[PDB]
Amino acid sequence: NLTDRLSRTLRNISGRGRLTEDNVKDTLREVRMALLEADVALPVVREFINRVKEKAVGHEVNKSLTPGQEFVKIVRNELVAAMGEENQTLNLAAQPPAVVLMAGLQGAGKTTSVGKLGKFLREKHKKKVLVVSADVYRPAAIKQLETLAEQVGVDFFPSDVGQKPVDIVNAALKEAKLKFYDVLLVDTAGRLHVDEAMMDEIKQVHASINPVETLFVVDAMTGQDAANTAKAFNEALPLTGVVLTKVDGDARGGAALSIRHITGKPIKFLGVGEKTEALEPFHPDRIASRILGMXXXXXXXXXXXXXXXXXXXXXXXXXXXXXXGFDLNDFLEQLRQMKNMGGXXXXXXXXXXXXXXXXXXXXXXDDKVLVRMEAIINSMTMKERAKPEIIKGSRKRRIAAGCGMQVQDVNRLLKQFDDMQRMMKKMKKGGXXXXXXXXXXXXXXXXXXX
RNA sequence: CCCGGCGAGGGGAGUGAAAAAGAACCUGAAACCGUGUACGUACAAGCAGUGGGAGCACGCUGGCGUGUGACUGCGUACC
Ligand SMILES: Nc1nc2c(ncn2[C@@H]2O[C@H](COP(=O)(O)OP(=O)(O)NP(=O)(O)O)[C@@H](O)[C@H]2O)c(=O)[nH]1
Ligand SMILES: [Mg+2]
Ligand SMILES: [Mg+2]
Ligand SMILES: [Mg+2]
Ligand SMILES: [Mg+2]
Ligand SMILES: [Mg+2]
Ligand SMILES: [Mg+2]
Ligand SMILES: [Mg+2]
Ligand SMILES: [Mg+2]
Ligand SMILES: [Mg+2]
Ligand SMILES: [Mg+2]
Ligand SMILES: [Mg+2]
Ligand SMILES: [Mg+2]
Ligand SMILES: [Mg+2]
Ligand SMILES: [Mg+2]
Ligand SMILES: [Mg+2]
Ligand SMILES: [Mg+2]
Ligand SMILES: [Mg+2]
Ligand SMILES: [Mg+2]
Repeated sequence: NLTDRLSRTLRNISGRGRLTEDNVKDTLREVRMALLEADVALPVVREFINRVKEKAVGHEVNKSLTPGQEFVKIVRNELVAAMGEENQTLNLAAQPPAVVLMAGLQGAGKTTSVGKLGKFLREKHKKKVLVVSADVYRPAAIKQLETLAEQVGVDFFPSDVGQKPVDIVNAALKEAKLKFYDVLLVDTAGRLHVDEAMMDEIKQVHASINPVETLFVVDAMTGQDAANTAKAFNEALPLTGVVLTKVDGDARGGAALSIRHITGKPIKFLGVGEKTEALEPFHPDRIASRILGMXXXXXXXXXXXXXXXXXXXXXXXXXXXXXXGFDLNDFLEQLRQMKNMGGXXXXXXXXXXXXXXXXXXXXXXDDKVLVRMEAIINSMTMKERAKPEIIKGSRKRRIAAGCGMQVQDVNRLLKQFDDMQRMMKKMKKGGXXXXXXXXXXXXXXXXXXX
């Protein structure tokens, strides 16, 4: 949670006019102690913050002379170029065959990441995927891959602990070339970088498969040893890329920076939940912005994921509002669809303009509130949903009693639907550019918060 | 919380000693306007009361108060 420390830091800087180099210094020190609190590659903390120090001395901006915009912009863009220079769109280069391996320390997230890639590339590539587990060591690891593969709808190549990993992956590659697959995901056992028999074993594995891609998997909570791990794995194995996992934790995962300092290999993907859908393309703009608290890249990516899962359902709510007008039917459809894409952190990060006025500790529980709405509007007869104005006291007693909640809550939800009804009408009558530009941010006077 | 137009206003709830203290806010008079009950009034002439007076209603403990006042004597405001 750098944003607590980095917020006091870079926000402190963004206050003071024509800042002395001393609070510049102190702020750098707090970024250092902040990344030190994040257990990111402590020597690489020192290096990074020395770089930020040298960069932050002589900048001038006519737009706004504020040095805090300079520290925020510098820390951002510098973490950006050090983390691979805005590589989101690029990802991995696809050839008609592709063979990718997942390697790294015990428990970093390799098996999970393999299935995430499977799902993601299954969606984007429109092609066929085969996966295989080279892990004969961890109990039930193969079964884990089989389960994940069955869940993501990806062909699974069987293997058991009684075999040799080389023979297994050789068989897998053979079957794959025979059955005309393209993307191949090979999940390997977790291993210490200082374990020679294992590292040799998978040097042999790589030698047998001849992969186009070797991906090192990093827990974002990985410590100072990262630079030592990445190098080791890059010296024997050598890796062509990096995946950074568990970024949904408060760990800042700048260890990958060390990993990208030694290796020089791009970081392709951000693991952002425990679910298969949780593979994101990595992007330094997104991780650095995510740290800083306000983001333009993650705003366009969460509005484009919301718009992708909600396209046919907002066109279903727009067709029913074209025929019967806006009802609790079109609203309820909006509710279930809205509950399926639901998350709060990907929503507040999309809007920096509203988060500048309100506390960043603001959270509505979407899983709670949304499903509550679905439930309450599941307690209405179809006439009350298509004709909401007839909902009365006894009706709200009935609705409140049906879902096992309070009448006040139902009042609140019908209030919400009232506001969204109005908004639907205002959107209907006015031109899109006028209705979007005429929205007012009200202060009861320019004096703030009152 | 409820009725209503996401109104006006209201009704519960809650604060308070008190909300017939609710911002159209201490006390809250008269004129003026009403809802409710008793009595009288649709063959009756006039400064509208006063003297007499039947009945009816309500209080009391067969009488005493209270309201009303059918019917008749006298009766043309104040400055
Ligand atoms: N929250 C979260 N959990 C993740 C992410 N990626 C992996 N995990 C989780 O981390 C745990 C370890 O993952 P696993 O795939 O077994 O890692 P592995 O590197 O294959 N382990 P091994 O070295 O034993 O083979 C699993 O619980 C899994 O669900 C992530 O991006 N976010
Ligand atoms: Mg594994
Ligand atoms: Mg009101
Ligand atoms: Mg009280
Ligand atoms: Mg008054
Ligand atoms: Mg007083
Ligand atoms: Mg008063
Ligand atoms: Mg009064
Ligand atoms: Mg009065
Ligand atoms: Mg006659
Ligand atoms: Mg008569
Ligand atoms: Mg007359
Ligand atoms: Mg008398
Ligand atoms: Mg009596
Ligand atoms: Mg008497
Ligand atoms: Mg009497
Ligand atoms: Mg008389
Ligand atoms: Mg006289
Ligand atoms: Mg006369």
